[PDB]
Order: sequence, then C-alpha cells, then structure tokens
Amino acid sequence: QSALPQPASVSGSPGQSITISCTGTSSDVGGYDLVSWYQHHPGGAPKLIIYEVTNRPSGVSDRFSGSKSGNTASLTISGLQAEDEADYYCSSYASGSTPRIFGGGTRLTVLGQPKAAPSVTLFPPSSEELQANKATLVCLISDFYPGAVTVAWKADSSPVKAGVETTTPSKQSNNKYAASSYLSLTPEQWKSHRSYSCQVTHEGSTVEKTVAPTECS
Amino acid sequence: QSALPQPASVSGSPGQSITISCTGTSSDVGGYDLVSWYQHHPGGAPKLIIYEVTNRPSGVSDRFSGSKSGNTASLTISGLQAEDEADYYCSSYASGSTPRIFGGGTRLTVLGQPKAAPSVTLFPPSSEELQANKATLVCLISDFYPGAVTVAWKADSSPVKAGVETTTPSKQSNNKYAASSYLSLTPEQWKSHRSYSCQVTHEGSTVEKTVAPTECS
Repeated sequence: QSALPQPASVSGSPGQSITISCTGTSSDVGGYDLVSWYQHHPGGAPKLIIYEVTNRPSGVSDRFSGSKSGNTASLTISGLQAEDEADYYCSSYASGSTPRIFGGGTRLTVLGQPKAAPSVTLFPPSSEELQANKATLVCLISDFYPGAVTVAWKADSSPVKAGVETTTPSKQSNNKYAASSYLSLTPEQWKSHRSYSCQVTHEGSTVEKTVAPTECS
Repeated sequence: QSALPQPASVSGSPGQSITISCTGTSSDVGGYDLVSWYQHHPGGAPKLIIYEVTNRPSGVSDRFSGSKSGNTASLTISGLQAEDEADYYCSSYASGSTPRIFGGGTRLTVLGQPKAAPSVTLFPPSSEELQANKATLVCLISDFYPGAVTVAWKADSSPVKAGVETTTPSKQSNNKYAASSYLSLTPEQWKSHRSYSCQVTHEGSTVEKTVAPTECS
C-alpha cells in the first residue's frame, strides 16, 4: 500500500506544457502496462482520464496524455488552462498482495503570480514551558507560492520525525500560503543537543532556521 | 461519464457497524463483477480495500466488507473504531469509452471520541523576528477534542483584538486537533507592556497562559 511517489505540487503558467511523474518499481508501473491517471477535486468523484498507460477516454481533452518509461510514468498536460487545476493521481496494477497501488497525488496549480519562496520563523521552548517539564518548538512558514512545502526537523544534524505535527498549507489574504509545524519533546532532549532546526523545502530550494539551548540567568 | 451516488457523509459510534451504498446501474455495477472500494485521507494516497466486489487484499482488516445487490454496491464496516475515520469511494468497470467510474465518496466520522482539554503553549517573539523589527506572539493550541475553540488576548490585563490572526483547527497524527493564534505587534509594544496573555476557551472550560519581555536567549 506504500504510495507511489508523486510530486505534491506542480505549477505552470497558461499555455505552458506540464509533466507529472509517478514512480514505481518492476513489480508495478515498470513491469506492466496498467497505469491509470485520475483527475480529482477535493470532495468529488475521481475522473479516470488515462487508462492502460496511454489510452484517453472520449470526452477527455487531447491536451492530456500519458506515457511510461522505465519504472516511472507521466501525465503531460499542454496548453494549461485555469480549469485544469485539480489533484491528479496515478495508479498501477501490482503483482503483490494488493492488485493496485496509487500515487500520493499531485496538486496542479496554474501560476497566477510569480513563484514566492517561504519565510521561516523558528520559536524555541519558553522557559515557562520548560519550567513546567515541557518543551516545544514552533516553526512558522508564510508567504509562499505555489502552496506546497516539505518540512523536516533536525536534532543537531539528525532528522527527527516522531513528535512532529505539520499543518497543510492554507491560502491567506494575499493569495500566498501559510503553514506551521511544531516539534514536541522533553526539556532534557532540548538541552541535550547543540541545536534543533526547521528545514523547509519549496520548489527544490531549501530554507533552514536554527535555534539552540542557551543557559541564561 | 456516469457517476455513482454515495451518501456525502455517514457517522456511527465506536463498536457500531455502518454501511455505505454505491448506487449504480446495469451498465456499470450490475453489468460486471468489478466493483472496488478505497480508503482515503485528504492529501494522501488512496488505499484499495475491496476489489472484484467481494475480494479483499490481505493486510486489510476483515471488518471491512464489500457486497452487491442488483445494481447497488455496499461497503460494510463492522465494529467501528476511531482509526476508521476516512473518506470511502467505490468504483466499477463500465460500458462506454471510460473503463471505470467512481462514486463521489463518503466521509466517515466516528462519534463518541473522548473529550480532551487543549494544552496551550505561549511563545514570546522570535529573536530573529524582533531583530528584524517585527514581533509575533504565538499561542499554540494542541491536543483538544472536539476541534472547536475560541481565543482571546489580553495586554497587561486589557483585551486586544487588533493584530490577531487565528487559524482553523486541523487534526494531527493522533485523532486530536491543533490550532494557533498569532498576535502581531511592534517590538516597542512588546517591551512597553508587561504581561500579554492568551486565553483559550474549549468546551466551556477556559485555560490561560502568559508571557513578558524576557532577558536572555
């Protein structure tokens, strides 16, 4: 059931041609010609737009097309239109105990303004919280576009996932996106390291902020 | 192509069973033995749980069950658990250009979950932030249920409404909610006053936390 990786976000400006990849193995995408693509709007019926790797149902724009190469499959959309914004999913027959596996889905955005890198602000544990036998880190992520980032926390140099909660991006006044994440942990774990960091990747570019336990008065 | 009506949503209490119908026709559900069901959390990869009407991938709990009655298909979930909350979709092979069609999905909610009190963690402005002439107090609200709550700020005991931004609650890893409220203010503002507070009211009960101009960090 392990999701075939798909980029969370893909963007382009009107008239541009875009590509969405679906990565699999030789036990599915790569070993069979049974890949399907679906167009979907949150809280709506998925719509099959490509079956058996390259076949398109009558009624589906010819601007959409499916391809496969090696263990990766792709859905290419040329002449991007505002209406084309949706979530696209891929799926493939699989030889395992699960007949068909799906991709994590890709949210397609049609650029309505230039790409904007995220602003990150990291807040360390407040003494009051520590002096309550509790520790928590907060990482604020605002003003980015398209609305999708990947967040990873680091205990000095090692990534930490347990104890991490990250919200999905929501559109803000200015049309850009905001999101937040926090790392829960013990005061001991906090003082235990040289630092903790919040890494936010956006469109292949990473922004990292750091904090460190500092003994005061 | 043709759709498959499913109830928009359904609910039940722990230990109860539920049924989700997939009203089709002799051209789809009743025309073949190829009905599938999927579990899905918004933003993630759909998981196949029933296929060929009654078959089930091993690894999927036997509490989930698929059946057919003429042109309508059903998903029956025995002894509901909190963990079963998700969106469920059906699909079926179909005559016509489109090989498979899907229902609009049903959102399953599990009632009776235990009420939980939110833990409020109040953060003083970020050093990097204050250093950039900006100041933001962060009131992190986590681990509460149901996901409804109201916030209120105070400056040296007086209500403050300007510069307040409060996000809408979202579920976390556990089946509990998390939300935040932000208070914007200038650094001079942060120093001038002495005690800013964040009052969170969850289900009648009201918890509050406070902060003030630190000294070292």
